[PDB]
Amino acid sequence: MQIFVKTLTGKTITLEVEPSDTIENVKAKIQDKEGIPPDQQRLIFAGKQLEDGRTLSDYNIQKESTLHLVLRLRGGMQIFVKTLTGKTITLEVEPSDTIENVKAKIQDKEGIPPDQQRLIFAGKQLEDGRTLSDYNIQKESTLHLVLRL
Amino acid sequence: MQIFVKTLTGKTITLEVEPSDTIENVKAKIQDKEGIPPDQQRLIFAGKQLEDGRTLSDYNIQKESTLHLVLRLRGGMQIFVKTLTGKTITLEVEPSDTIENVKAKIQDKEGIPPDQQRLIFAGKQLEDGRTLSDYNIQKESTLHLVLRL
Repeated sequence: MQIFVKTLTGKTITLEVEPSDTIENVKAKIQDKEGIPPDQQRLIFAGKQLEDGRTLSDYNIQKESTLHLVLRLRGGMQIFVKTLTGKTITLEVEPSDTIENVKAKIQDKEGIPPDQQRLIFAGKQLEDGRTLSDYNIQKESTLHLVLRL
Repeated sequence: MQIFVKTLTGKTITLEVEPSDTIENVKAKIQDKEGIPPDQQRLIFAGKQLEDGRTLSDYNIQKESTLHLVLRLRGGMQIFVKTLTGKTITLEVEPSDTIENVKAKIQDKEGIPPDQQRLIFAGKQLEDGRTLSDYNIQKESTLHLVLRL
């Protein structure tokens, strides 16, 4: 099926897709066609930011559906949140951001409830009320992300 | 004097301006050329989101400087911070951001050290560690900034 991805300037990317294709697959196509890194890409449909792990069918995206592409600026501090599946999530953050706030971003991006998230850094399970600075988390530091068992 | 406004797809818009032109006036020009409503526009320069009620000269924007045009956001909410002169600081923020983080953002936008900042909302001094939601701070709430030597 054919779908359209539009920037908020009206710049359009037309994609050949399958209902079982994932949002991550779509970002890969956008990178190959437009040269936009997947990390900068934010896809929106029906007012929701679309999670990489989900399929187009999961979001009820169908023939001739129009998705919105919002792009994230780099700017200052980035950190990596890394799964043991080998997925590396880039987050734009600030030193005074709390772990609670980071998990809220992960919930938005990946659909994981904050209470199910375990972030690990320096061998420690990170607590929600502390800042990145409190934990000495620096530019391009990596946090391990695993689920509660 | 001309300036550039660039989207993250690389589309560049060239504007005629004077140094006393306001950010609001720049957004209006962007709407005239691109059709993007000012409220969805976010202009980034020197690592800061630019305030509508300020001039180009206020930000040391010079001939053929480039501004980043980030579109809509998506995301959370705007709050206002009133200075002693009645001057408004507009911040993009999330419910789980802490007061400590709000002070950090004020530093980023105004160059005021966090240790010299006190924030007040509904007649109370706000603790650094608590979140905006914890203080019942919602969309377009106005905070008061009080500074100390």
